[PDB]
Amino acid sequence: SIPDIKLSSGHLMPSIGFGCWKLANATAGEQVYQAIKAGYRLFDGAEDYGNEKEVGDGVKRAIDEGLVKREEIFLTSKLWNNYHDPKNVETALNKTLADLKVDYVDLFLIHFPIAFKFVPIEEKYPPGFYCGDGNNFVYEDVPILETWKALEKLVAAGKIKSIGVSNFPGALLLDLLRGATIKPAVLQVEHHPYLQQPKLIEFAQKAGVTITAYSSFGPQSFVEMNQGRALNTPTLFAHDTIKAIAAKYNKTPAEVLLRWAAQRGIAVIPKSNLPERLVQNRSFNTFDLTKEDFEEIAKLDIGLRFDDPWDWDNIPIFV
Amino acid sequence: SIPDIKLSSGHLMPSIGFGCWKLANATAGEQVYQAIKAGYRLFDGAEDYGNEKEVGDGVKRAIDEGLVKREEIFLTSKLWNNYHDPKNVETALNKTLADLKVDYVDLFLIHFPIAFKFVPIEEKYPPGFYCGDGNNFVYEDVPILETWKALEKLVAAGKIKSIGVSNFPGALLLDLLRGATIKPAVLQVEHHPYLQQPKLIEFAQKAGVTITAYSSFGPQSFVEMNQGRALNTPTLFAHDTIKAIAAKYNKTPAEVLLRWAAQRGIAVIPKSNLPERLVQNRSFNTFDLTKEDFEEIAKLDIGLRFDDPWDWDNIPIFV
Ligand SMILES: NC(=O)c1ccc[n+]([C@@H]2O[C@H](COP(=O)([O-])OP(=O)(O)OC[C@H]3O[C@@H](n4cnc5c(N)ncnc54)[C@H](O)[C@@H]3O)[C@@H](O)[C@H]2O)c1
Ligand SMILES: NC(=O)c1ccc[n+]([C@@H]2O[C@H](COP(=O)([O-])OP(=O)(O)OC[C@H]3O[C@@H](n4cnc5c(N)ncnc54)[C@H](O)[C@@H]3O)[C@@H](O)[C@H]2O)c1
Repeated sequence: SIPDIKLSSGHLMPSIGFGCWKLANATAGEQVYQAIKAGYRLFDGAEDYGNEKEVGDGVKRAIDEGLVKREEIFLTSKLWNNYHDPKNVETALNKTLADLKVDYVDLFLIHFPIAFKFVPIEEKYPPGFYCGDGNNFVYEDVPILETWKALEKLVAAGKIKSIGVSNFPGALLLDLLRGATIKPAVLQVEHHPYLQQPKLIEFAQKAGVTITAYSSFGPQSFVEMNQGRALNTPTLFAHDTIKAIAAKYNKTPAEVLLRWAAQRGIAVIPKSNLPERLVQNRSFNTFDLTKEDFEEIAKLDIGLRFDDPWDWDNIPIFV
Repeated sequence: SIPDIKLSSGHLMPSIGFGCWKLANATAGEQVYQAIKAGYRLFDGAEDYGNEKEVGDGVKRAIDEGLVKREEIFLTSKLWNNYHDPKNVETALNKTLADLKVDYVDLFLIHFPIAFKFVPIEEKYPPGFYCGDGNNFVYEDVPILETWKALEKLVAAGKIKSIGVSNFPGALLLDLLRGATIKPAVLQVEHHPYLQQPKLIEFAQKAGVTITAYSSFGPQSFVEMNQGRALNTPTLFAHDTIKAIAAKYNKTPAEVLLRWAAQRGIAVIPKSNLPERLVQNRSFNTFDLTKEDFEEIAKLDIGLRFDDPWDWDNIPIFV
């Protein structure tokens, strides 16, 4: 039932996944197990999320029960910022493999086009914004391409099946494509009615790069983090344009918001933190939006970005 | 006096210059010669402007009459998109040198973070959007850093005093800073009240990069090219906010638009096509805008971009 998308690398990636950011450590395993029982097969995780050991427990538990085999589960992870230097890339990937308890991850992405100064894993893991000097941010001179080549070597070594990037603007992705032997199979960016970036999406899809949207419900996710910007933003669930389209097809606003992406070939990985949501978030491909619908939603685009490195330390990623 | 800006390369750069774009070949020489007579010292040129040979005639004549010495003239040039591949960098720079009839250029900029397929000089010069296959665009897989390194070597050979980039968004600039040995001394971008990109300016300036603004008069220059977008945009010269501020200080809208940038440490290179504009465009530093003025002008920022590769061939530079 859940459509697969064929990546430029030859492997299939489910179009509907399970988000693991801010997935509580104490219940991470159980939630992953339930998601697997509910039908999810792609798990979008990350070194920075700090819950890979658990995500691993969930997947292993399902595998041990015979519900699924390793090849049926699609595991996505992300290289955190302190590990861009080539000499530390495999190290970080190993930590990820050890925590997830597997021989390979299906998708590994450069989490951010930012290079924090390396912090040994034994000193602090996950490091988050720590750069080895108290609260200060510290960076290291590592061009993306260097990190990317380190990743290509790891694909040949069999530790990764497909590699990609996250939070990359158009210019950066274009340049990376000039030096890449293995083309980034995936581009994972914040995508929702308030931040549509139609041109970025067009370029990437045309280049054969698969788009995975994150924070498909816009401000919601950051509201849960008490972020001021998100709090001051009218929810997409209660937006007049969204409710209308929802009523028209007798669907829920949440279903329209996910369909809006899916129908354009964009993979989604919603955070389903309630049994009911687990079902809701993978059964929305039951209707089609019309051109008129898309034009109406396209109007909501105001370039409102909630996940912005500029907020951390004025990093110019999206300026 | 036109104050100078000490570049990170250590060399001084006139904070006000003479734009050479669209400067006709038949009169380019005379115009530059006159600008020199009127006090201008920086001349922003470009291989793509197709008039470097004439810009040289103007300076040579000024030198021959003893009006100035080579040391006193600041010549800026830009490496066009078909010459990114390293081996073509020195040939292109040389054609610029022979054309300008000088031994070195004070500033050489990567014109665009776009690498067009090389086209021999003798086949067409300047090539513009010509890529060697009729009207089709063809590109080269040459990462920015490859080109950048090619430029650094030329600085060592004493053929360029300072190097920099033009039309580089934030992410891309940050990534070059990681691979650059010689940091980009300059960043030249479209900059006017309709496209302020304040964060880009802030980041660049804090990284020690100098900002050179172009199209300081908004849609004006592109209105003189019959560009749809420019013609359907209220000129900054008539705009209520500028008009009011200009009236307040008994200055023309052009003086207000130029001071808006200069006061913020940004270099300007207006195109003075008339004897009076020539003078005025270099005598506007006679008043300061107030905090309130900046606040009012800041409201004009709608991120309206006139020079966009997206229009050429949907090149994702600014998306
Ligand atoms: N690479 C990155 O930079 C990055 C950044 C953010 C998120 N992600 C990934 O994408 C995932 C999804 O993004 P997100 O975590 O911000 O959350 P989201 O946007 O998917 O959902 C946010 C919130 O809305 C609620 N919600 C979910 N489904 C709902 C439904 N059907 N009805 C009503 N409310 C519902 C939940 O409370 C949830 O916490 C993450 O778990 C993570 O894996 C990646
Ligand atoms: N690197 C790049 O990508 C790039 C792109 C465009 C321009 N540039 C450079 O920067 C310069 C500025 O850009 P531009 O020439 O497009 O536009 P501009 O802002 O210099 O001026 C645009 C037009 O307004 C008029 N104008 C000039 N001074 C005036 C005054 N005092 N009062 C009223 N009208 C006036 C002229 O007719 C002129 O053609 C160029 O000459 C060129 O050297 C660089």
